[PDB]
Amino acid sequence: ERMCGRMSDFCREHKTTLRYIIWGILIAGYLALVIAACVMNFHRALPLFVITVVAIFFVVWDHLMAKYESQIARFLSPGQRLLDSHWFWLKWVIWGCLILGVILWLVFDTAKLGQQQLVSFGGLIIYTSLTFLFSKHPTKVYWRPVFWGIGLQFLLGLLILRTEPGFMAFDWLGKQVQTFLGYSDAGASFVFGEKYTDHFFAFKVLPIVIFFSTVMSMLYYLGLMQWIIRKVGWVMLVTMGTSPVESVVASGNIFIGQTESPLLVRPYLPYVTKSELHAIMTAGFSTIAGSVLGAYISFGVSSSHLLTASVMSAPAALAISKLFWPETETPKINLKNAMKMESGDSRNLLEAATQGASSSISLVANIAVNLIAFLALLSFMNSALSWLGNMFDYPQLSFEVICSYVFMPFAFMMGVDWQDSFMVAKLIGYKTFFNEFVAYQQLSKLISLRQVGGPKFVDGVQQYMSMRSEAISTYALCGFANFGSLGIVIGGLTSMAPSRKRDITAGAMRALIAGTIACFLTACIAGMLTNTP
Amino acid sequence: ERMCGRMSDFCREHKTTLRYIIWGILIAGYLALVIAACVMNFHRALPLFVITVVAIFFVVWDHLMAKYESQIARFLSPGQRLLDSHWFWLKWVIWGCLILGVILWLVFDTAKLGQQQLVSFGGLIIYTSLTFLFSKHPTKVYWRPVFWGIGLQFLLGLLILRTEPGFMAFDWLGKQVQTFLGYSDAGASFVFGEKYTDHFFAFKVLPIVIFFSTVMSMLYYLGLMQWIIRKVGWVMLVTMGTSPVESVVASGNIFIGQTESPLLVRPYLPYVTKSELHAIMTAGFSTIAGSVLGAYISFGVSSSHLLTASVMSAPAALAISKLFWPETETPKINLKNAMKMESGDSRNLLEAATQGASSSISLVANIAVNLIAFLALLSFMNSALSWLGNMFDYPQLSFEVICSYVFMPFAFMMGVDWQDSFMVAKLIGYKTFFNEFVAYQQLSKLISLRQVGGPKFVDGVQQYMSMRSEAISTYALCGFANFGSLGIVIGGLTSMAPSRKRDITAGAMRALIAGTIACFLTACIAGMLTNTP
Amino acid sequence: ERMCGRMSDFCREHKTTLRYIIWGILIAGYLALVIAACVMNFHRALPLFVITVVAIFFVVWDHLMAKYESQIARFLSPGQRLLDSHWFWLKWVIWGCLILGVILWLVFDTAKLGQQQLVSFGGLIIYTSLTFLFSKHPTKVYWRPVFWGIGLQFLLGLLILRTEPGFMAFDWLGKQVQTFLGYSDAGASFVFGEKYTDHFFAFKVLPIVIFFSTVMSMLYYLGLMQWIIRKVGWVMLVTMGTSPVESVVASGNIFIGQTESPLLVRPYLPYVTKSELHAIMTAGFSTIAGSVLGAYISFGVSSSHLLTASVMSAPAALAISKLFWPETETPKINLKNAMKMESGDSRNLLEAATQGASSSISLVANIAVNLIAFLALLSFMNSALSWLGNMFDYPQLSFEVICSYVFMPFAFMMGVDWQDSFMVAKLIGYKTFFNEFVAYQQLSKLISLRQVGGPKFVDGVQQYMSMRSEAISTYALCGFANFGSLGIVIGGLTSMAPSRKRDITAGAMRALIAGTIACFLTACIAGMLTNTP
Ligand SMILES: N#C[C@@]1(c2ccc3c(N)ncnn23)O[C@H](CO)[C@@H](O)[C@H]1O
Repeated sequence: ERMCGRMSDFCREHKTTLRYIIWGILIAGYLALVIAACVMNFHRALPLFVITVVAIFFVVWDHLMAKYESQIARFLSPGQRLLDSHWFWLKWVIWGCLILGVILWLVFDTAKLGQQQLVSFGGLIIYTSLTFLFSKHPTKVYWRPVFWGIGLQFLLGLLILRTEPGFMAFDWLGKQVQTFLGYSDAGASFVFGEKYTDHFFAFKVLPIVIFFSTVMSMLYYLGLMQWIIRKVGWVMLVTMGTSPVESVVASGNIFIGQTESPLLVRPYLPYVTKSELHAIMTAGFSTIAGSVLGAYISFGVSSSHLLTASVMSAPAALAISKLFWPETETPKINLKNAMKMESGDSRNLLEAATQGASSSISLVANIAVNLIAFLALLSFMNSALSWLGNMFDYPQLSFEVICSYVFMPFAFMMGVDWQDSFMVAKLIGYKTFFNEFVAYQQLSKLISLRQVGGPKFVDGVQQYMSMRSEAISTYALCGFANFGSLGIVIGGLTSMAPSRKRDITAGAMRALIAGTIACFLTACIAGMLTNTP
Repeated sequence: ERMCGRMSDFCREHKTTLRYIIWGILIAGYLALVIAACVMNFHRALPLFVITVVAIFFVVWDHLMAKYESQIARFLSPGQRLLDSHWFWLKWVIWGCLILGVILWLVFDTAKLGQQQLVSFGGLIIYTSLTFLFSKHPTKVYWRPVFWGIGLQFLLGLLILRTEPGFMAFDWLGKQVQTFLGYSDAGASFVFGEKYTDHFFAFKVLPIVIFFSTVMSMLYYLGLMQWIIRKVGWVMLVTMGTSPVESVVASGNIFIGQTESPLLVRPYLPYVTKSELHAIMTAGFSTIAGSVLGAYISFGVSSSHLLTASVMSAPAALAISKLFWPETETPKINLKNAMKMESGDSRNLLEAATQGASSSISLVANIAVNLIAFLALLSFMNSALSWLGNMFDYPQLSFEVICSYVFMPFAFMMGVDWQDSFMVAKLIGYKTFFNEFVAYQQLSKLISLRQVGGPKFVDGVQQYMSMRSEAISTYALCGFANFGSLGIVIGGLTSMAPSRKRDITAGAMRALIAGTIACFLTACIAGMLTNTP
Repeated sequence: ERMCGRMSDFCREHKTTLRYIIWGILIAGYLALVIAACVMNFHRALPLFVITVVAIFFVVWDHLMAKYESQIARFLSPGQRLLDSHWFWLKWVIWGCLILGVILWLVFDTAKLGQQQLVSFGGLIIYTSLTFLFSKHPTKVYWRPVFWGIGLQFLLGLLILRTEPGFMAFDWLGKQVQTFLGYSDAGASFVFGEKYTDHFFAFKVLPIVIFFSTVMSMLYYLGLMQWIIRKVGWVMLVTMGTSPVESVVASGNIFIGQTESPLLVRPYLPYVTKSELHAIMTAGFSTIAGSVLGAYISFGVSSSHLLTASVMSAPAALAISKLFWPETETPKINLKNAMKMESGDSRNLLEAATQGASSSISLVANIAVNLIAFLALLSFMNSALSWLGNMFDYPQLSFEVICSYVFMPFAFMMGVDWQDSFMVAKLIGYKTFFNEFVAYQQLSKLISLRQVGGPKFVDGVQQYMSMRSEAISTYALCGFANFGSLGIVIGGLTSMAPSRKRDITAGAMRALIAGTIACFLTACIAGMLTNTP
């Protein structure tokens, strides 16, 4: 086998150049395809050219930052020194300018829009005051992260809701997801036949969850998700000054679920402080996964609003966590350790797809079993309350009626008008007690009722609410927080970090309340930026 | 934060009085609601008043027993001493009176009712004799528990089947469960659509199991189930003189499945004796779980009879366990240890509901798969026996035909008339060989056929049986005793108590036979108390 | 209890004779039934008589071989010595005779049949040459197993495809399975109602898998499967000279899935060599399981061809494993250790049935979820490729179009004609990239399209292929070899043998390629033996 030996020696001698040449040939072929498509027709091939240009730009940027980090840091250093030297007097000027800008924006936009947006701003202030008053360590509050998170939320709201470029970009991004969720019909029709639409939810919606889980697993294998998570987490860390671990987990929670987000920093969980653990739990409670976004879109909820709320939740979660439970210890983990995210054990893309598919079985089973149990309990409770109510000549007593009054003040502070606050209170109660699926189902019912165009009041009962109220409800309901998800979170986090069982249990309720408050703050900003039609 | 410190000091100083005052205010509000409902209309608010009165009575009784236990015991002591002093001669008088009462009841009721009830009594005697003859230690039999269990069964049968108060109470209780099982339709319609009735069993019956599991978990969290179990177990322990652990497990098995009832005494399992272990297994085999009651009621089986058999099974299970495998060791566990039941790790009611919901997944999956496999095996066996039978010009040979003859003597001793004994034998075989679900499905088929009113014989084949025979079959079929559950029972019990693997395996078959015999004894009593229409 | 003591003493004294007498009485009863059936009518009772005769013959044969092994070996020894003495010169005569026979068969059959069978033979030669060239140790090849496996495949093909007895036997065997898979409808109708056919795959096909899993578990409990596996494994071991462990695992893989076949030799896995491990993995990848045979038959794939491919795969798998990764170590395990197969922990037949039923839950769930995910990914990829293709005025670009050209050379070497090679390439790609379920679904689509009789070309697109091409595709697609199962295979094998994790990972890809090559070799033989209609 002399030929085999010679071939092996050749491969060993120049292994690096051979694979590099192969990759270069593949890249050249792709570029040739792109240029040929552009030559044949440019308007038709524009999106491919844009994607290629942005990919090349990001690759070059990443390479340059990796290679010239020290030089750039040294070049930036003198400016930082001068700014530190002049900061003692420049801070007052900067703060005064920011306050003046806030006042001018309020006076010239919010007052023009109407009273409800001013009420939204007041509700944001009140939620922040309430969070501060019931803080774990009111005297140890570091105010930089809170104001920076609120400012980042406000900037995102202005960019996405008050500008044509951002509005078009997010409308397009939402429209793409609707196209993407339709592909699961191919599998659903085969597995469940052409009559799979006879049982809409079980045989059409859950397959969307399965497909999205599979796609998320494939993306995680490809490493794009860690790239985006690192970008957003670095932005938050440099702006808000938060710890690398909590910043990374908050950025990840935008896409990944509550129970699978901490796995990004699993090795370092035992050494985190109490504040970081509370922030991790708050971020988990304040966002929704990407697996269960197609399910919400299928009901009829706006995709653009869901994406915007998911993006805005992370800074809100971090700010509310820092205000509610400020840091009183020294963080141990560093940026390099936090940013490295151990990828899963998948040998190839198809194995990653199969692993993502397999994991969805438990998720889709629980999603249906919990819904069955909660809807049965709701029907039983409504019947029991009607039975009790009839003894006072009030057989209309129900869970919805009680929620309409208990949670109305929370909806009013978010900027919902008086009439629609009682309807939003019912959704708030549904989310708080059972889960977000039950609340989004009712929200989709109301959206469809409005879109039909029928009478708004029948026998004195309001049938649907305004579109701004619907948007505010969508922002408020975008989370994983409910009184029934505390046990699974505690169990999973203890399983990842058994030594920290005592600490995990202590802050879980505060993290859940912080998540709800962060969702309400995002809803407050959305309400204060939207206009009354 | 001086105000925060002062508030914390105030809370710490008088924590006990603050929560007590809050609870008192809640109780006062509830009482105000009840009295207002009664004032506005009394006949309409009667059940609420009754529930409040019984709850207050039980709370006061429990408090008094807890506080004045020593005083009551001391007050009772002299009477016990006098009774012990005179017992050597009073025992013959008491036993003679009981025997005379039994004879008088037989002569003046059973003979009047007909021959079949005398046959039921003879079958009860024969089953007890057979249990004694094949006993593990025939010379070590303690006869108090056997006679006390039989007497308690007879008293329960007289109270429930032969008196208007008990009959009305149990009919009402059964009717309430039928209303309760309808609530799962709310979840079933949403998850599976409005066409969920196109697949009746999978999309309507199993959700009832899920909802019942959720409700049972919520009740166990609330602690009412332990209260009722403790009451019934104390009654049995004081009457039959059984060990606290076995009494508690028998009482619990009325509501809880065989595989979860032992969890009530999990810490003390390693120290139980062989007789207690056999009694635990017999009780598990002799009763059903509350989660599957809804499916049986949905098939069409009488709810009142199911509840009565479930209640009567526990004393029968304990008596048959004690007779078949009497105690030859010294029990180690005491009443206080047996009665304390470590509750689950649920932080709030909604978490308990979600945990109950999640557990039901495997239950329903196993039920569906087992039914599919058993029905396919039944069809294959029937086809194979028809193929074999045709070689003797008897192509009618089938599993049902063989069962009609093999198990007919067991049905006849239970008091079923000659014609219907062969039909009950088929149900007995179905239960013995596959499970109680198929036997109850066939029983529901027969009940529906009778209720239609069609011809009783078509081409010489009997289509349905009498209602007394149906009741006797319902009593006989109430149990999880089948050859296929021996493996799972042994696995679960060994998992709870690994050290006792050798002992668990030894008595499992005897416990299964004891459970079947206990079910047959309950059927015998039901038959001897029912009348021929 | 003197009577009980005497009975126990009697039972202990003559335990062996009592059970032997009972078994003899049962056997006498069975023989009486058989003889009576034969007397009443012989033609009607013929199959029962045949089954009884074959069972008696096999029992007597097994007893004689067990009892007289040493005597038979000694009697055979002198002939072996003479053959060894004369082998140095007789080997050339034997090899020349075999080569002449091969040449004569080629010239007088293959040339007559047509060019395509000669191309199949050339493809077999090319596949063997390619396997040799890329071998792990090309200089350590032991050529006995390769030639013996190829000869055994050729003999099986001649017996089953070129003789009336074998053809009738295998057609009958396939027809029996079609009858057997119909029994699951009894359970499916009850669990899913009479409308279970509204969702054909989920509510009719998976229950077949459940029933087949249950039947396989019952057979494994009964010990017939080990009997057959031992017979086939001894045949392969004596002919090919393979190690006992690899022979036993290859024989078992004919009926058992890749993930459960190694459990037959679980205790001895840690001491196997690298070559044996590679052979185990190749055998697992080169065959299908009996649980999924029913689904494939339900789709419309020929049952006889599936059975023949499953039988032929084992020698092909072993030969390709030995050629690709030859043995360079000393095997430690012996025949006696390999042949003993520790049975499962099932106390009775019904418990075995329930355990087989329970295991099927994850199998069917994973099948359904993987199918949904793969079909959704296929639809998304087809849409993306159409979007990319339209930029070159070729919107017809698709995954199928690319596969039709990428894998066409593999199909052509198997003997498929030029036109149908492109269609077989699509099925090859489907199997390689997602699984064998989708490829078989497409094959059933094509088979139905051919069986309808419509036009073969519509607008220049071929609709269906010849029946010989369908048979070759059926042979080629019989295997669990796909990129997505590498992870689960490695995980399961490491779980069984944690110490061998490093060795398991190294050879998994080579074992998958060897399995694919073995499937292609079986397809090559099937093509070279079939005729063009
Ligand atoms: N279980 C679950 C959940 C869910 C949805 C999506 C996920 C996910 N990606 N990872 C873990 N959980 N998860 O369903 C409820 C309603 O949507 C929620 O409260 C979650 O508890």
